Amino acid sequence: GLADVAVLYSGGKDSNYALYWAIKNRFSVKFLVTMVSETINANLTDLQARALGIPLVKGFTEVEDLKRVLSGLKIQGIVAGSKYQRKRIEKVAKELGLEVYTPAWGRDAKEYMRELLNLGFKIMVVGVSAYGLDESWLGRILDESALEELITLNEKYKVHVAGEGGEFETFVLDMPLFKYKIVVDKAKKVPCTSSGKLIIEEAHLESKLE
Amino acid sequence: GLADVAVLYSGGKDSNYALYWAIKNRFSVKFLVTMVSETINANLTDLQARALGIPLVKGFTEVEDLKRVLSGLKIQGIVAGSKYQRKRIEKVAKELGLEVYTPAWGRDAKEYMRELLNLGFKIMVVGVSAYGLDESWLGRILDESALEELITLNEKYKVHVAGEGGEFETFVLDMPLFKYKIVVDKAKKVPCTSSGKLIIEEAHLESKLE
Repeated sequence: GLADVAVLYSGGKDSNYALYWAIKNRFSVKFLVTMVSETINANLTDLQARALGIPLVKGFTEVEDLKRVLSGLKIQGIVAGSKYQRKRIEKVAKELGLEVYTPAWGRDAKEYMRELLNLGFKIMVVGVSAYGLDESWLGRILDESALEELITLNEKYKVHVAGEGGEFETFVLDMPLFKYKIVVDKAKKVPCTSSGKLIIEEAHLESKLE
Repeated sequence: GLADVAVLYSGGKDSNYALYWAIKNRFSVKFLVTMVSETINANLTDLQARALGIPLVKGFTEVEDLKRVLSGLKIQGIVAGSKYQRKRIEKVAKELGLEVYTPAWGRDAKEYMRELLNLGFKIMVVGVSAYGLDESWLGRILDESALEELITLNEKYKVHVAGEGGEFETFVLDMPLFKYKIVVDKAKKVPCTSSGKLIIEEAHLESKLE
């Protein structure tokens, strides 16, 4: 009634952490909200929404568009997953008279990443844009072993261990809240620079006993 | 402000007609709502939502689930596309204190279908479940020629010219309101009975100059 909120869901580790945080903090998540600007590679959050059972609202566009979509939802606040993007979301939250939560902000990278692993988050690298991360990273799962490598790479090339700054993009395949697990069947990964993306061609949900 | 509504969108001719009717009647369509029960063949309405530019809300399940999703939207009514399904939607509309519009109801089949053609609706048969409609129908576009055949088939096997009763299912590829046209690139159509479905494997949007 007064704990009603929408979660800004991009399908990555931060969107999913913001979702987990919201539920564990007694918030009532009415909707996951994803914005799309001008295949299953585009409906990945849909796949996750199904696994979650939480209604997904999709808007199309970039700031005004989001505001307009949120304004049509009966919520008291929104949970968000750059450093100024924060204020851009606080701007719309204030203009719409909504509370804004950013559970994933000043958290220490190393600690943050370790917490996602203990919580049972299964994360896959879907994009890389940093020197010291060849295409080999595209498609790998982030486990304790992977985190250690990111820590090392950090102590050399100073790459953020949480991908902060476009270092790398992620997609959550599984989490305690997912009623279903996501499995990637076909993927195409596409270097002078250090730009690279993983295109999920085929994927499906597998029932979990929870 | 008081003309705010959601459209029950299944992606067929009736959902799209209900959308067209709503817009032309000065209604403010805040959301298209699709329910999914337990590839692009599942996100077809997403493809249409993109072509339309109208936010799409997806719920998961069947009547309670819909009610719960609608209750989280700031709308004054809903526009709907069996004969008792009507009352099932009027039931949730009343319980949620919302107006209910069914622009596609007592309309004469022949007239209705002819009106969709003049309005510029490009419709493809995606399912068939009636004697007198072999697999050949699966995937064909409904033009004046096709309507005439449905009229003939009606004057013989008495098959509804609008598919009323599971006769056939449809998917709108284009309409005056679509900013983009939908094109099917790959499709797989799957007879002792008369059951048959068309599975759209690959499709894309092509820009329109409007």
